[PDB]
Amino acid sequence: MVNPTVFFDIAVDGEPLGRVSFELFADKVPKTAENFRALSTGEKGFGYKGSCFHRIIPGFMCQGGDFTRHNGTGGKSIYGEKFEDENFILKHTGPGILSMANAGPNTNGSQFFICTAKTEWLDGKHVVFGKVKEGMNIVEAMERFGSRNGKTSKKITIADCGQLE
Ligand SMILES: CCOC(=O)CNC(=O)N(Cc1ccc(N)cc1)CC1CC1
Repeated sequence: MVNPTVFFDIAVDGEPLGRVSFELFADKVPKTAENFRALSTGEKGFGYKGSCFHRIIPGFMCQGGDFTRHNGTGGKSIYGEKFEDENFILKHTGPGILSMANAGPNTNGSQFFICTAKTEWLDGKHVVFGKVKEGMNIVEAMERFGSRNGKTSKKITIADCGQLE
């Protein structure tokens, strides 16, 4: 019944910054929600802990989840390397939207992005599966280490992650 909640504890070159928590819309995109949930707990023996936000563009989005190549060329899902676009019921309405990154139709893995602006042109192309619940102020703090081309001026990591009540 109830939508799961996950947290990232963010660090900036090793220094604790704060926590971001997310509602995962399991009621609408269960397969996509379950992937990100599992990768956040690490329960399949791999996932997000210790990985970085490799690409951050202020006034656009923070991208991470590439735990295999650390630079945006990698990652994998709990279902195999890639998995289908589940649906496009949810839209990119504004800051805080959590959505899957991809390389074409039906190429979801582990990489994800947190919107820091409305990104409506991604509607129907990237699967929206969650949203920031607490710690949008921490996402805005992160965003300040990004740049126009998305290279970060400091190393933004998920020092820890998991599932909350
Ligand atoms: C705002 C979200 O932007 C994207 O997902 C744009 N594309 C990527 O980030 N890619 C990187 C990527 C690679 C593998 C996966 N699973 C996801 C993204 C695709 C590159 C051109 C080939």
